[PDB]
Amino acid sequence: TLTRADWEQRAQNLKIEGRAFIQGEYTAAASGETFDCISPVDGRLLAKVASCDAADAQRAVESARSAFDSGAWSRLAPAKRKATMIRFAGLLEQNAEELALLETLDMGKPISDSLGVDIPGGARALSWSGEAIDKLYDEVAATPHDQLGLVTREPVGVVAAIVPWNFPLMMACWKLGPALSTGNSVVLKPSEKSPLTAIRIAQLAIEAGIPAGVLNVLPGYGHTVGKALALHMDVDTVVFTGSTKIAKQLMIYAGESNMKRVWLEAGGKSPNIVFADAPDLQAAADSAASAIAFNQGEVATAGSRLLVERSIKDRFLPMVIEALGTWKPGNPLDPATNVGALVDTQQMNTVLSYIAAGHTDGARLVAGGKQILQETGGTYVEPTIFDGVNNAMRIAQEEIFGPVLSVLTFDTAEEAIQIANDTPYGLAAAVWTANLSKAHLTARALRAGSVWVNQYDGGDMTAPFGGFKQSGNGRDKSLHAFDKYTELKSTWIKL
Amino acid sequence: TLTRADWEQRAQNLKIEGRAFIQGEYTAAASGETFDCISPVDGRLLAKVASCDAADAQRAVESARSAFDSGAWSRLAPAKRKATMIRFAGLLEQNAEELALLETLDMGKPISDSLGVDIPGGARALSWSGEAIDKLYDEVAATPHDQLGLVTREPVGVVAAIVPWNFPLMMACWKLGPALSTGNSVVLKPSEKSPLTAIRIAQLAIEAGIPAGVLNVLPGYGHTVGKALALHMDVDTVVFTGSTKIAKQLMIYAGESNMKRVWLEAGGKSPNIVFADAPDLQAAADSAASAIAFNQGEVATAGSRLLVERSIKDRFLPMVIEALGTWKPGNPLDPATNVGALVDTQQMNTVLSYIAAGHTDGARLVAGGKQILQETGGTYVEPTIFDGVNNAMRIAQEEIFGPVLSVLTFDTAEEAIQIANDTPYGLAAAVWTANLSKAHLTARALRAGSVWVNQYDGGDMTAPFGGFKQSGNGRDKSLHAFDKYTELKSTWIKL
Amino acid sequence: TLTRADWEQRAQNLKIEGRAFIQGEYTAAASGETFDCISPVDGRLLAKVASCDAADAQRAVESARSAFDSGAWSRLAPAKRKATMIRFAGLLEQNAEELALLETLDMGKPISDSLGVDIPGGARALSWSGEAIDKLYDEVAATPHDQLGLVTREPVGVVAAIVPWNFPLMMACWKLGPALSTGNSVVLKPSEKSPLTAIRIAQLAIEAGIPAGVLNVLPGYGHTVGKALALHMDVDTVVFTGSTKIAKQLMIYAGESNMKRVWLEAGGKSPNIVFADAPDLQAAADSAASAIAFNQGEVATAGSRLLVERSIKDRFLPMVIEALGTWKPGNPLDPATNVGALVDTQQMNTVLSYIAAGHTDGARLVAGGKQILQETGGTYVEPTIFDGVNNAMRIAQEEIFGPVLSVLTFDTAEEAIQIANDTPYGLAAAVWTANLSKAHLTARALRAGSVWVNQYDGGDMTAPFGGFKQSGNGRDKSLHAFDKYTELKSTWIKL
Amino acid sequence: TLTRADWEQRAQNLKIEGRAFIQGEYTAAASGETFDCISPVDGRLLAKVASCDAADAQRAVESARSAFDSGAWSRLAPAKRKATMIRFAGLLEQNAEELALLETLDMGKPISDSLGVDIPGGARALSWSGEAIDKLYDEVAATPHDQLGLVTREPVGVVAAIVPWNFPLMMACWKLGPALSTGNSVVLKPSEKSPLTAIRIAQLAIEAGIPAGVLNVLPGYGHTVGKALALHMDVDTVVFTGSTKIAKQLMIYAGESNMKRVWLEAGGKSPNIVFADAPDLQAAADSAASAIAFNQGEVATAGSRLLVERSIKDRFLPMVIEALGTWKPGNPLDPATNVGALVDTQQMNTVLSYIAAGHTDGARLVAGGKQILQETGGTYVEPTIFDGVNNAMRIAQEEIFGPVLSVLTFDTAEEAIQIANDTPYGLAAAVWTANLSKAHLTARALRAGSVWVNQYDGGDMTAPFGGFKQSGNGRDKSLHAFDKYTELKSTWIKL
Ligand SMILES: NC(=O)C1=CN([C@@H]2O[C@H](COP(=O)(O)OP(=O)(O)OC[C@H]3O[C@H](n4cnc5c(N)ncnc54)[C@H](O)[C@@H]3O)[C@H](O)[C@@H]2O)C=CC1
Ligand SMILES: O=C(O)Cc1c[nH]c2ccccc12
Repeated sequence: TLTRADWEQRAQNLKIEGRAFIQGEYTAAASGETFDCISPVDGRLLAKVASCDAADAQRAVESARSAFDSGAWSRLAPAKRKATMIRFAGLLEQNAEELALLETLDMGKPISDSLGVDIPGGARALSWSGEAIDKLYDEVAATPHDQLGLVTREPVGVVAAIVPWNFPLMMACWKLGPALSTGNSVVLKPSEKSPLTAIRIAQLAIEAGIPAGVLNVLPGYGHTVGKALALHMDVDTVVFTGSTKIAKQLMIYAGESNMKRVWLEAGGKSPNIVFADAPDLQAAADSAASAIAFNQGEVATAGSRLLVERSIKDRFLPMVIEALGTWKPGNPLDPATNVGALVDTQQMNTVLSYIAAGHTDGARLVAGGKQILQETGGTYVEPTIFDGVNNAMRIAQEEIFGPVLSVLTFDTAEEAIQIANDTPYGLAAAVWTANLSKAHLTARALRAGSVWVNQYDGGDMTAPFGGFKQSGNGRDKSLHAFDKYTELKSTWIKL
Repeated sequence: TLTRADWEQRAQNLKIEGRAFIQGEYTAAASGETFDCISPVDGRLLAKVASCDAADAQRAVESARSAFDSGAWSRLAPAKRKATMIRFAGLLEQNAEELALLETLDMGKPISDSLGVDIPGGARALSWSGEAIDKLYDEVAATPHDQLGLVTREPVGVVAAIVPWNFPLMMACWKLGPALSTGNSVVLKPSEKSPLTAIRIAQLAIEAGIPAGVLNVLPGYGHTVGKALALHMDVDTVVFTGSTKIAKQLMIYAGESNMKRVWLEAGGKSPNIVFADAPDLQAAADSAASAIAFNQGEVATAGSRLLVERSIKDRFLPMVIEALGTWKPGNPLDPATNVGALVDTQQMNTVLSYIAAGHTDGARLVAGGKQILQETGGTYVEPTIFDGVNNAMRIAQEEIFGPVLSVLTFDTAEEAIQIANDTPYGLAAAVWTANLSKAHLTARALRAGSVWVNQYDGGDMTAPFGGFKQSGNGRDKSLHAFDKYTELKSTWIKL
Repeated sequence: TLTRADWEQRAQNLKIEGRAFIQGEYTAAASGETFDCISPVDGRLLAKVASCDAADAQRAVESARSAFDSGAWSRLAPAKRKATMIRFAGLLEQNAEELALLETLDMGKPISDSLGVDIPGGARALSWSGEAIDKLYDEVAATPHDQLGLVTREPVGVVAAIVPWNFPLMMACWKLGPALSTGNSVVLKPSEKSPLTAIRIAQLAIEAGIPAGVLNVLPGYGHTVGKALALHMDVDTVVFTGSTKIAKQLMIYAGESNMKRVWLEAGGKSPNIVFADAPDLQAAADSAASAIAFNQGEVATAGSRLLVERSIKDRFLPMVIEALGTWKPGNPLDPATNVGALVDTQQMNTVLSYIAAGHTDGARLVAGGKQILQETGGTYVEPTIFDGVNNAMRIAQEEIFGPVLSVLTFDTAEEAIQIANDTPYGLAAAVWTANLSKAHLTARALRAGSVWVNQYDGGDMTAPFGGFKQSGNGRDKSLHAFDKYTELKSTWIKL
Repeated sequence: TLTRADWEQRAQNLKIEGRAFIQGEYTAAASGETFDCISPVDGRLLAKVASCDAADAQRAVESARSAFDSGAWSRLAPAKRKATMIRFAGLLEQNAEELALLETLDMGKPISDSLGVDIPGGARALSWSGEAIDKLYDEVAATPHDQLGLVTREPVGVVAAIVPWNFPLMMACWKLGPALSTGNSVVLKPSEKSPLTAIRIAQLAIEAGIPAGVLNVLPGYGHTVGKALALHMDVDTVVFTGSTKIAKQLMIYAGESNMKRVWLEAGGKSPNIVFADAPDLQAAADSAASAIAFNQGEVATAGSRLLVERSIKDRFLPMVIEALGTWKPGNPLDPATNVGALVDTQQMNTVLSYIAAGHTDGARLVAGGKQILQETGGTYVEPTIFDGVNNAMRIAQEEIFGPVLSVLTFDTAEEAIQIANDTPYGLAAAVWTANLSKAHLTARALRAGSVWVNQYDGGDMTAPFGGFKQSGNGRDKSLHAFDKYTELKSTWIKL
C-alpha cells in the first residue's frame, strides 16, 4: 500500500491526456480552443483540455451514427459483447491507480475513496451489465394458433450521456454499462469540472475491443457541447445526471428539437429517519454522520435532513456530533484522509452561503460552520450540523451539496413521513427501527426511489437507483437501467 | 341488428351531457363558458360542452390529489380494484349502443365501426388491464444473507391524460385501463373535437365503484385546459396521444414546470412492404386498401406508404385500386357504411390540400381524389390513391390523416428498408412475404414499434403499441403500459 | 341467510348424480359396480356412486387424448379459454348453495364453511387461473443476429388429477384452474370419501363451454381407478394431493409406467412459532386455536405443533385453551356450526387412537380429548390439546389429521428453528414476533413452502402453495402452478 | 497446435488420479476396492479407479449435509458465488489440454472434439451459470396494503448428480453449473465408463474456492454407489442423464425412499425433417451427416431418423451419402480424426446387432455397415445409412446410440409431423424449409424439447435442453435449469 509521498510522486509523473476522442482517435476541438483543468488539491494546472462545441458534437454524432449503422457492435453477438464489456471493466481495474489518481486530482476527493469506491464501482457497473446481456429474455405473447407475437428490445441508436463531477468515472460507467451493453453508440459529455477520467477511458474501451466510433468523448462546457448534443437532431436518447435546473432545461431542448428520449437523475433532500427503537443507536449515529460527511457532502443521496424522535434526540445528537468529528478534511493525496476538497471555489462559497443562511433562518450551530486549511490554497469546509431546523427553512428545503446536516424532530411516525415527503425531491430516504410493521409501512409511505432500512447508502448493482418527482425519471443500475437504452417492438406474424 | 331508421331515431332521442366531471359530480367550467359540439354527420348541434380552463384544471388536480392521498382507490386491495375495473368494462358494454351512437355522432365514424371496434376495444383495455393487476409481481434481488432487497412499483399519483379525436373512447381506455388499475388518479382531457364519450363514462366509472375524484374529466381546448394540465405542478405524469407537433410541446411544458413524466403517442407514416413472394396477393391487396381506408384514414398506424416490389406492381396495383372501390363513404348512421365523415371542415381541407400537393409533387392520381357528398351538410373525401410517389415527396414524408395512399416501388429488399426507415416516424410497418428468412430479417431492420407480417393492423391487448423516433415514447396495451403509471423503489433492508 | 331448517329441507330435496363423466355424458362404470356414498352427518345414504376401474380409466384417457389432439380446447385462442374459464367459475358461484350442500353432506364440514370458503375458493382458482392465461409471456433469448431462439410452453397432453377429501371442490379447482387453462385434458379422480362435487361440476364445465372429453370425472377407489390412472401409459402428467404414503406410490407407478411427470402435494406437520415479543398475543392465540380447529383439523397446513417461548407459555396457554372452547362441534347443517363431523368412522378412530398415544407418549391433556355427540349417528371429536409434548413424541412427529394440538416450548430462537425443521415435512409454518430482524431471519431458516408471519393460513391465489421435503414437489395457486401442466420447447431458427 | 505424436507423448506422461473425493480430500473407497479404467483408444490401463458403495455414499452425503448446514457456500453472498463459479470455469480452461486428453483416453472421442467442444462447453456451463446468480430476481406478490408476500427460491439442500459417459465433463458441468450456483452441495456420481474428468475437477473446484464438502465425487458402478445415492434418505434432489431404463428405475428409488425430487434426461429418436423447399440443400445434407456421425453417434440428440420429402429424396440421399463419407473413424489421438472409438466393446456389439436388425427388418444398406480398424485393438464402426426404413421398424423406434441413420419418406407436412411424433421420445427434432408458415407451424406440432430450424444441434447456454414424454423431465442449461435445484417459498407477512 502506497504512502502519501508515493502518491505525490505519481501525480508529478503523470502525462495527462486532455484531448477529445472521436472515431477511435484523440483529437483537438475543431476550434482548437482549450480550457484549463485546475486541481482543487493544491491549485495546479493538470492539463489544457479540449473545449468542444456544436461542430465537435456534429462530428461525434456522425461517428456514432456510422458505427451503429455498420452493425460492428450493435449486431455483434451478445456473448461477445459480454466478453468485451468484461474486458473493458478489467482494464479499469488494471490501471486503477492511474484512474483513481486522475479522479482525485481533478475534483478533489480522497485518494483512498477513489481507489476503493469510485474505480471499483465503475468497473462493477461495466462488468455487471456485461454479465447480464445474455441473461436477458424478451417475450412471446399468448396469441391465437395462427399468430406468433414477439415483444423484443433493440438499441435505440445514438445515446448522449452527460454526467456530473461528484463521481466522474462511476457516474459515467453507470450510463456506459447499460448503454454500451445493449449495442448503442454513446457520445459522452463529462463535466468541465472533471474531464480527465472520461478522456482516459476512451483509449481503454478501444483497447478492450469496443469498435471505433462506438464510444466518443466530448469534453467542454454544458452551455456549449452539452446543449448541442441535447439539441441534436440525430441523437435518439439523452441520459443525464446533474442539477434539477439543467435536467429541466434538457427536457425543453428535447421538445425544441427531435423529441428525443430524456432520462434524468437530478438532486435530492434525502431524509434519514432515526426512531427511538432503532436496533443499534451507535450504528445509526455513525451512518448519519457518514451520510452527510462522505465525499464532502457532494452526494445526491447525502443524508442531509436527520429526522429524530424526541424521546432519543437528546441522547442521539451528541452521538452524531461525536461520529461526525472523526470525519476531518485533509490532503486528498493522503491515504488516511477521509474528507477531501470541495470541487472548486464556486462550490465552496455556495456551501458557505448556505451555512450563513442556517443562522439567518433561526437554526442553531452545533458543529463546524467554517472553512479551514486555506493556507493550502485548497477549498475545504468542515462538516457542519444545524439543530432546531424546521422543514420550512432554507437549509431543509434547498439542496446544499456540502457536508451540512439539518436536524429536525417528530413524535409520531405519521409526522416523520409527512416531513420526509415535504420536499420536491425523492431520490433516497432511510428508516431506522427494529419494529417489523413500522419498518415496512414507513418504507411504503416514503416517496423516494431508494429507501434504506437500518443502514444508509445501501444497495449494489442489483438495486435500481433514481428519483421520484423532481429528483429524476428512470433508474440507473440493475436490469431496469437497460430500458432507457432499448426500444420495444411488437412483431405480429400471421401463419 | 338496428336499421338506419333505428339509429336516426335513437340519435334524435338522445339526451347528451356536456358538462365536466370533478369530484364525483357533473359541473360547469368556472367561467360558465361552453363551446358548440357540432356533428360532422350533417351540422346537427349535439350539445353545449363545458369550456374548461386553468381554473378547472386546478380544481380537478386538487380533487385527484385528495382522492389519491386518501387511499380509497390507490391503496384498495389489488383484487378489489380488478373487480371494479372489470365492472367498469361491463358498464361500457351495457351502454354500448348509446356510447357508440355518441362516438359516431361526435366525430363522424360509421356506427358499425363504433359498435364493433371502438366500444368493445375500449372495454377490453379496461378489463384486460384489471385482469392483470394481481397477476403482476415485483422483484426480490439476490442480496447477501444479511440483506433483503425489494424492488417494487407504486402509483405516481395524479395522471393527466390528453387523448385525440380519431378513437375517442378506445384511445382514452388505452390510458385509463393501466393508469386506473395501477391505482393513480386521472384527469382526462378529451378532444375538443370529440368530448362526448369521455364526459359520459365519467358517470359510468362512479357507478362501477370508482371513488369520487379518482377519475375527473375536463372537456375543452388544447390551448386552454390541456396546456394548463401539462403545465400544472401537482401533476406527476402526463400521457398524450396526438400530433407530433403538440407532443413536442408537452416535453417543453414539463421542463418549464415540475419535470413531470411525459409519455407520448404521436404521428405516423407507416410503410406497407409487399414482396413479390408474398403468400396471398389478394389478401395483401384487400389489407392495403383497408390500411388506408378504415376510419377515413384517420389512423396513426394507417398504411399510407405502400411499398411494392416492381416485379408485381403492374399486377398488384389494380387489385389495390379495385379493393379500395369497396370502401365508399356514406351515411355514418347507416350500418352498411364502411367509410364515414371526416371529423370537421378543418380536417377536410387538410386532406384536400394534400391531394392538391400530390399533383404538385409530380404524382399520378389513379383513384378517387375528390370531395364527395357535399349535399349532406357534412365533410367527405373519396379514398384516394397516388401512383409513382417518390419518398422525398411531400405526400410521402408528411402524415395526411385521411384516406390517401402513396405508392412507391423497390428493386431489392435492402431498398425496401432504406425507404421504409426514411422517415422521422416509427409507429408501425408491415411486411408481406412467405420466406422465413426474409420475413424475420426484414422485421428486425424496420425501426417501427409494431411490425405486422402477412397481415395489417395486427395485435390484441397483449401487444405493446407505440413508436420509435418522433412517433412517441412508451407503449400502450400489454403489461408494459403499466410502467408509465408507476415508480420503482428499492427498499434495501439490513438484517 | 338460510336457517338450519332451511338446509335440512334442501338436503332432503336434493337429487344427487352419482355417475362418472366421460366424453360429455354421465355414465356407469363398465362393470356396473357402485359404492355407497354415506354422509358423516347422520349415516344418511346420499347416492350410489359409480365404482370405476382400469377399464374406465382407459375409456376416459382415450377420450382425453382425442379431445386434446382435436384441438377444440388445446388450440383454442388464449382469450377465448379465459372467458370460458371465467364462465366456469361463474357456474360454481351460480350453483353455490347446491354445491356447498353437497360438500357438507358428503364429507361433513359445516355448511357455513362450504358456502363461505370452499365454493368461493374453488371458484376463484378457476377464474384467477383463466384471468392469467393471456397475461403470460414466453421468452426470446439473446442470440446472435442470424438466430431466433424461442422458449415457449405447450400443454403436456392429458393430466390425471387425484385429489383428496378434506377440501373436495377447492382442492380439485386448484388443479383444474391452471391445468384446464393451459389447455390440457384432465381426468379427475375425486376421493371415494367425497365424490359428489367433482361429479357435479362435470356437467357445469360442459355448460361453461368446455368441450366433451376435455374434463372427464371418474369416481371410485384409490386402489382401483386411481392406481390405474397413474399406471396408464397415455397419461403424460399426474398431479396428486393427499397422503405422503400414497404420494410415494405414484412415483413408483410412474417409474413402472411411462416415466410420466409426478407432482405431489402431501402430508404436513406445520409449526406455529410464538415468540414472547409477538405483537398481539390475543391474535396469536385465537389463530393458534383456529389453526388446529378449523375444518376439524383435517387440514394439511394445520398448525399441529405450537411452539411457544417459555417466557410466555404459563401466560399464553390459557388464552389458547380458552380460544379453543369457542370451536364446538355441532350439526354441520347448522349455520352456527364452526366445527363439523369427521369424514368417516375410519378417520375418527385414527384421531381417537392418536389421542390415546398422547397419554402413552407422556403428554399432559389440558383440553378436550373425547369423542362427542355419539347420539347423532355421526363421528365427532372435541378439539383436543396436549401440553408438555417433546418433539420426538409420536403425536409431534406424525400427522394426526384432526383437531389435536401439540404444545412444545423453546428458550432461544435457534431452538425454535431446530424443533420446527425437525420433521420430514415442510408444507407450512408461522412466526409471531414484532422484531423486523427476528421475523425475516426466522422466516428464511424455516424449511417450509409457506411461512406466515404474524398471521396464520396466509396468502391468496397469488401465493404458491406446496411443500419442501416429503410434503410434495411443485406448487399450486399463483403463476407457478402452470408449470406443472406445460412443457418447455426451444425453437432455434437459423436465418 | 499439437501434432499426433505430441499428444501420444502427453498421454504417456500423465499421472492420473483414480481416487474418490470427499470432504476436500481424495480418498479410497471404504472397501479399498477398485475397478480398472481401460482406454477404448488402444486398450491400455489408465488407472485403478476407486469402486464406491453405499458406505462411501453415506460418508459423502454427511459431508454434503454438513457443508450445506454450515452456510459456508449456501449463505455466501451471491456476488462471491459468481466470482468463485467463474474462477472454477477458468481453471477448466487453464488445464484444458490435460482435461481434454483425459476425456479422449477415457471414453474414446477425438482429441480435437474434446479440446474444442467438450472442455469449452463445460466451462461455458459453469461460467454462465455463475454470471447469472445475481441477475436473477424472486417475486413480490400483489397483496393488500397490510400484507407483503415474497415468493423466493432457496437451495434444495443436497443434490445427487449421476451423469453419463458420452460427454463426461460437459454433462457433469451442465448439472454442476446451476446446482453449485444456487448454493447446494452436490455429490457427483460419474459413469464407470468415464470417471477421470469428474475425479480431476474435484481438486479444481477446491482450488477455485469451492468449500470442502460442497462438491464430492464418487466413482463406481450404477448398481452400487449410484443406487445408494438415489435411495439415500438425506438426499433432497437427484439429477440424472442416461438410459430411459435407469431414469425410470430412479423414479422408483425415490418413491421407495424419501420421496426426493427426480429430474431425468433420458434418450431420444430425434427426427431430422428436410423439406423440398429447404433453403440450402447442401447445408442440410452436411448437417444430416454431422447429426448422426458426430461423436460417433453416441449423442442423445443424434439425428437418427432422416425424414425426406419424396420430390427431393432421389437428389438428396446421395448428397447425404457423400457428406457422411467425409466422417471417417480414426486414431482418437490424431487431431485430424473426426470419428473416434465407441466407448467399449459392449457398445460396439449393440451397434452391430442393430445394423444386422436393419437388414432383418427389410431396410436397405447404402453406406457403411461394418466394424473397421480392429487391427488397432480399438472398437470402431463406420457411419452407416439405411434407406427404405419404415417408422414401425426396429431401427426407427429403438435408440441405437451409434452412427446409424434411418431414412424415411413423406409427401405432406401432416405426414412428416405424424412420423416425427410416432415415438415415445421427445428430446430434439429439426425442420428444414424456407417457408415461414411451414417453418413455425411444424415447430409447434413437434413434441420435442428442442426444435432446430435450418440448422442442427443449435442453441447455446441461453436455450433450455430436455425432453418430452419418456425423454425426460426438466431442462438443463439456461435460467430454467436452476429450478431443479431450488425451492419456492411463500412468505406472507401481516403488517
Ligand atoms: N440421449 C441421452 O440423453 C443419453 C442416452 N443414453 C443411453 O444410455 C446407454 C448408454 O449410456 P449409459 O451410461 O449406459 O446409460 P445408464 O442409465 O446405464 O448410465 C447413466 C449413469 O447412471 C448409471 N446407473 C446405472 N444403473 C444405475 C442405478 N441402479 N442407480 C443409479 N445409477 C445407475 C451409471 O452409473 C451412469 O453414471 C445407451 O447406449 C443409451 O443410448 C446414454 C447417455 C445419454
Ligand atoms: O445431450 C446430448 O446428447 C449432446 C448435446 C446436446 N447439445 C449439444 C451441443 C453441442 C454438442 C453436443 C450436444
